[PDB]
Amino acid sequence: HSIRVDGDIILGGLFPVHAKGERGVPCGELKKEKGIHRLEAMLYAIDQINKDPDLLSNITLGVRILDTCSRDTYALEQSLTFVQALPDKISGVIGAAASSVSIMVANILRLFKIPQISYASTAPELSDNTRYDFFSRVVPPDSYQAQAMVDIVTALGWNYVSTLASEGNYGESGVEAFTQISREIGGVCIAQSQKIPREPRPGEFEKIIKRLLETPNARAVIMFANEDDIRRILEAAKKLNQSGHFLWIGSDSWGSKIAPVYQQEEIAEGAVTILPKRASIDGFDRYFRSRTLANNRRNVWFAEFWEENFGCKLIKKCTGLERIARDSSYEQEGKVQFVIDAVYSMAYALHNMHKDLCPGYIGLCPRMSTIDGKELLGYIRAVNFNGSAGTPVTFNENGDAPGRYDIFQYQITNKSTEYKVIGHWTNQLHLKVEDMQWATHPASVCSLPCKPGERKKTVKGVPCCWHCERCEGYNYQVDELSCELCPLDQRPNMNRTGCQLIPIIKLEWHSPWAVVPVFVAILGIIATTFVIVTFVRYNDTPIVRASGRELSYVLLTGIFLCYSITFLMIAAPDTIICSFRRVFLGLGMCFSYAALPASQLVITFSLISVQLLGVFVWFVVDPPHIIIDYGEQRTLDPEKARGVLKCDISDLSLICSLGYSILLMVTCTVTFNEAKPIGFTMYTTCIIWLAFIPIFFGTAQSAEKMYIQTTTLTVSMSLSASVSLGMLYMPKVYIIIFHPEQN
Amino acid sequence: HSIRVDGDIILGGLFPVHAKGERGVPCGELKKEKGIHRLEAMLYAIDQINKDPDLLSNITLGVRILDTCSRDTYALEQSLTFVQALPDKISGVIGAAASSVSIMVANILRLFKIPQISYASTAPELSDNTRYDFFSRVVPPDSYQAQAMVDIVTALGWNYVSTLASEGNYGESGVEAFTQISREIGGVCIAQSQKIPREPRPGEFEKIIKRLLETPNARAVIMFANEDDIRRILEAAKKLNQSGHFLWIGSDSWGSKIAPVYQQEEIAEGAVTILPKRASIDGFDRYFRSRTLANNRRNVWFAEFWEENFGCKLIKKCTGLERIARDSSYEQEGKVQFVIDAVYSMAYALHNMHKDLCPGYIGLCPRMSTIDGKELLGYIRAVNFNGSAGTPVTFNENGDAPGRYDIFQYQITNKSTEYKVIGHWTNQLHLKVEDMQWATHPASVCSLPCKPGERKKTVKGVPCCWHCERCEGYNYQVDELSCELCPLDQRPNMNRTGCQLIPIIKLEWHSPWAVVPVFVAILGIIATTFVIVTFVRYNDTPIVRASGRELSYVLLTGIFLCYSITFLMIAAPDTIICSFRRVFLGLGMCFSYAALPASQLVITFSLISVQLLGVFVWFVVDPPHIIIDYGEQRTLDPEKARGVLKCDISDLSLICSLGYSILLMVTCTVTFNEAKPIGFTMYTTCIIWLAFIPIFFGTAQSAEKMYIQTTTLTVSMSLSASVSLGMLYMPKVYIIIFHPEQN
Ligand SMILES: CC[C@H](C)c1ccc(NC(=O)CSCc2ccc(Br)cc2)cc1
Ligand SMILES: CC[C@H](C)c1ccc(NC(=O)CSCc2ccc(Br)cc2)cc1
Ligand SMILES: N[C@H](C(=O)O)c1ccc(C(=O)O)c(C(=O)O)c1
Ligand SMILES: N[C@H](C(=O)O)c1ccc(C(=O)O)c(C(=O)O)c1
Repeated sequence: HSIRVDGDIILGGLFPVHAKGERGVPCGELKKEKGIHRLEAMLYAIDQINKDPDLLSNITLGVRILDTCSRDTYALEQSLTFVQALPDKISGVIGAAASSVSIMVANILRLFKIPQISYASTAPELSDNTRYDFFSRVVPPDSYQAQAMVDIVTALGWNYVSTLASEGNYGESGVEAFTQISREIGGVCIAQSQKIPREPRPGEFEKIIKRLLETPNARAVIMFANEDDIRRILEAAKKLNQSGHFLWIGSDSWGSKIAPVYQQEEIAEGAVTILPKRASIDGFDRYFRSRTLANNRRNVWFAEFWEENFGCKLIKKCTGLERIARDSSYEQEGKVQFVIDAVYSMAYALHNMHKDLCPGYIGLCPRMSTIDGKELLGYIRAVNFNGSAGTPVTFNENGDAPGRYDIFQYQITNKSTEYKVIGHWTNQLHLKVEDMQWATHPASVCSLPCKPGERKKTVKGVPCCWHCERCEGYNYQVDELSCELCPLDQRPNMNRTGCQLIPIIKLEWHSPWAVVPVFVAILGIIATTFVIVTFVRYNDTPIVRASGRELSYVLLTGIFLCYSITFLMIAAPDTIICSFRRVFLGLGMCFSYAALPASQLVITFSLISVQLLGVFVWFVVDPPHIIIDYGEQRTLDPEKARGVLKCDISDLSLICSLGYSILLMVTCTVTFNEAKPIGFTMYTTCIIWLAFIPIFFGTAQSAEKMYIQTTTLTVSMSLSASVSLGMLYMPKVYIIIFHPEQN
Repeated sequence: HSIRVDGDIILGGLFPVHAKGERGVPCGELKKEKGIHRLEAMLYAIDQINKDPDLLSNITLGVRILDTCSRDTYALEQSLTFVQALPDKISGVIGAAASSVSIMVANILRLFKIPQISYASTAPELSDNTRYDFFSRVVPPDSYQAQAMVDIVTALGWNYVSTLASEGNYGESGVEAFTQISREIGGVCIAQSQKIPREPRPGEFEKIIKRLLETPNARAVIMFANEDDIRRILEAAKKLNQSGHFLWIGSDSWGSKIAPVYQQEEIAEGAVTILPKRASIDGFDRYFRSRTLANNRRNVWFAEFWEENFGCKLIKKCTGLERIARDSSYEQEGKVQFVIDAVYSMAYALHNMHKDLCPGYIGLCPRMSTIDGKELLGYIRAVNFNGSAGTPVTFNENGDAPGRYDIFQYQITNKSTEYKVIGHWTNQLHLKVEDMQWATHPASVCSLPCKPGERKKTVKGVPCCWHCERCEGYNYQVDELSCELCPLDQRPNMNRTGCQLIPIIKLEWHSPWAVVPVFVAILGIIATTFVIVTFVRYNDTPIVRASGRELSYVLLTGIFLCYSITFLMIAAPDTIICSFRRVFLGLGMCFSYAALPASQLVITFSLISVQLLGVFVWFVVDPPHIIIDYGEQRTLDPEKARGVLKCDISDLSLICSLGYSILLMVTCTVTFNEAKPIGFTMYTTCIIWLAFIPIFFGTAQSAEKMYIQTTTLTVSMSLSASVSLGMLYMPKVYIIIFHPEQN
């Protein structure tokens, strides 16, 4: 149950020939690929070194190879089996495969000063020169793998991921390194971090999947887990109908293995894996294919391998004549090159030490009776040679190896499925995205990029997630972070970012609510013009003399001024046209309702002069201007919020002149003719103005206010002036024009 | 550099006499309390066992005590020093103090079947019977401590905490157990989880404090860290001015130590710590105080302890006459009882094994030449005795001890500061909150309890945090989770949870906008009554006959009906009073504006009958009712949103009768008297109704609509009827009443 080959310098070996026992038993079944192939590779390397005449001339290399059974306690016992004389002496040990096994064996071997070189251990914790003084490895540590994973995650644009870690030293340390690098660099945020137990209860993987489903926006999972755990996680995901939700990124524990995805292709399609660079060795293939029982009795586990390989027992009966790669499928294990490289590194270190310490001698000099551990380690750390794959093998000052990785993606096209190479990582990422075949490019982001107008509220803690909401219609967008109200006296732009020009309305000759007043004003002007023109040629007429030669003219001018008011008050509010128009308002009203030889002079000029200076007083003290009447007319919808242009003569400033003129109109109008017509005129005017209070105040405002008020005022004043002029002169005109003899 | 005392059965020992070296050196300074006291306690226990005649009669117990220097590699070397013959044989080993040291020593000792009993290791990982077969401890594991911490956290009401873990096996495993128990029980949520490095760079602790300050609502920190880390964290917190923000909950690594809080009382006041139950031993105190150099040469580290204790070197020169507890302060280490209990447990196991295997013999029987490890472990697991403090010592089926803890709180009152006992934990919490002195009770909660009306939105993932916001004023509160709009035809209650009764207005005899119509109606009724009463007694009067004996009466009745309309239309909208009132509207209007021997019969009845059947048609086809006119009058503020009561006669349904009556009023009124008065009446009525269109439609609505429309209608109709009646009969009345001879 142990392989011994004699020689002058004896190296050790630890390989996982058997797997962990099911329960209460140390060793279980046989690992054909992981156990037998690697020890056969070590034996082949030793034979090549012994046969080589230019390396370790006349010096033989022996081996003492034992088994670990994938358990650290068994390997601890075997490591104690190594160091017993401290008689043959072990000069070096080819390290174990699992991280825990290597850690415990290195803990033991540091006391007795025995250099150790591993081929499959990647734990970062072994890079500490203050705790593991005599440990080296030909595979890169997991710090480089975590950095590469971060670079891949940030290269595809993802910034929201979850992590899965298998219990132990490997997965937990890898996930911790990834988390620390992510926190230091910044840019990607970790949502959840799970922990697959060593011995899970039934239904554990479904529970893990359901917990991962507590964050639908984290579709990318970083996995540092064993192949059995990967298979069971994929089985649970398939069972829960998530064939397309998750995106997988695996470590070297996934690699290019087929067992975890044997009949679960759809749930694992598009998974990204990372492996150390490696190739196949044809010499090892020929050596292994040349092995038979009659010539490979050096291996003590070879009969069990024969039985478990060809399916017989020596059921079917072994004929002792089968050959590998013919009666069964054959394929190299991926980690043969590393074992051969470790063995050759030890050989080269011994060669250099012999060259320095024992010069010009054939064989082994007496000074070299006992190999010195510390000097041997120093020589190990400074080797430089080309390995079995044509690639250099070198070490750092800590004993690690440079990080050189290849990247694979699982892809399904028609019926052929295979891990396809897409890029590499040699101190810097090189990823060809044009050859990535998912299920265009997917997405794993916490928050979508928002539209233009919002306020971005970064959540406390994680910078990756933001909740963006669109502010009200009364504000604009200052930036992606805040909103502000430009419309203090304006309106916002349609994009809720700018500030639009304010709509405004007016009464510029528009047809609605403005054509009736001018229509009646034209007729009134024509009638008054006809009356006055008829009177002009007949100033000597006896009825004209009875009415007064100039008594009529002033009145006709007054009502003509009233018509001028009723007409040119609808054009536009400005500082040129409607400015100073209210003095004409009052002038026309006072004439038409007051003027009704020198006596005429005084009673026509005195009162109009006093009222003229009065109106002049408040035209000076209260000058006109243009107003923009947004004010309280702030409609909630800006598109429905239109301003208006009006004269600076206020709402109650146009009416002030009327009251004086109203009191002047009441009775100040001064058996004979023309008396009863004046009485009828006064009665008609009184009935006209009785209803004026609701007429002149529509008490509605809204948007009709200017239109309703202007139309009511113009119509009422025009009608009153029309009746006043009419029920006194039209008749006399008819007598003058139609019947000439009645005079 | 090692203590050897001979005997028949030899036990081992591992104690941390020295501390870790600063750099590149295995052992540093001397630990007077942690190293010397515990080994002296073990020696005292061995001497007591040997002197006791009822325990291990005629059998001597020896010891082989070594040093660990607080480093697991040194202890590994010493453990290898134990097992070398596998000649004196080690029957058992008193375990180490640190978790890692015990783990490595137990990994070594499981191979050679040597039972191990520890006194200060609390790591949960050592409770696995499939990995550490020969390990037992007299202190409880950290699972019980984590459960107690969870119970304490949930007992004070806190539900939002942060965790600090020192690098290693102890702190990380404790924090992991706490997190797992928290997740399983549910109710408390972990915000952040930090990691204090073994060798921190300058400024690390300030960075940790600043990271902890990224969550102001998590004021409680669970700490599993070393005393130096505690001191440095407190120093950083004091430097950053957080004297009162954080609340501390520490494990047994804090305990009742004074060094971490030596001159940092204010930053650490109110910290809660947990310790295993223990007491002091007076026998050990007497034994230690009795030691001098002349009689304690068995201890090989005693001279160094003397020098480092009394401050001299044998600077000041040692006189060789000092005594402990007089020339220096003396105090027992807390973990003497556990060491004595472990030694006595091993002794009792050996006693029981001897009693069973070698019966009725004095000394050691030949069958007992070699102690069997597995049977010795089986005997160890089933011991039951009272220890050195009067408390039972027992083991589980895993080798642990029951969880029994005491709880301390650091308190500052005036000048005296001391850890005060507040409660305990023996399979269930017992906490006296009335004696807790903070800085009333503080709080550490993610979200405050919200007021009544909101919608609680539980965040995805953690159930502990909710963001609650108050919905609009148009909705109520269905529950703490959602809002809904009760006011589809109602208003909400003031608490935004219920549904309030809708305010409503009316025109029930209220003084504004309703007293002028009745005031003029009373006068009109009085005038009409006086006129008709005057005519009644004078039906034979010649001017009455000229006016028509019954021609006047129908008209006077018609205008009286108009006054009845103008009056009783302001009372209330119902299905009794304002119902069917519009037939009287039309009846009065048609009389007053149409009736103006058998000829009178036909021209009074025919037209009123046809219009009466007409109005009856739409009173039947369009029956009246009561309306509530919320409709579009939905004011945004419910307090300002009041309804109104109106008659079901629509806005355009009260006017329909008028048009027929208007056309009947136009000219249908049918050299002699009374002709010119009727002409004047017609003219006055025409001028009255000319302005009616804006009068009868105030085009304002708002809230005045009913009032303005009703007042305008009643006033206009009353005034028209008043003028129509007046400008024809008042005169005749004056002739009849005042001047009697004019007839
Ligand atoms: C007699 C009082 C005054 C002159 C008067 C006369 C008639 C009207 N209105 C009409 O005849 C209806 S057409 C013009 C109009 C349309 C809509 C609105 Br609101 C107001 C006036 C307004 C005031
Ligand atoms: C056709 C004219 C009609 C008879 C008339 C005349 C005057 C009034 N109203 C007034 O003189 C003012 S008292 C009623 C009133 C109060 C406030 C508002 Br605002 C409008 C009307 C109403 C109808
Ligand atoms: N990198 C980890 C470690 O160091 O723990 C590792 C080492 C060795 C093997 C192996 O025996 O093939 C595997 C594997 O099963 O893929 C994983
Ligand atoms: N419970 C932890 C552990 O198991 O590691 C522990 C063990 C021993 C000691 C000690 O030497 O006194 C301390 C301490 O420093 O207070 C803490």
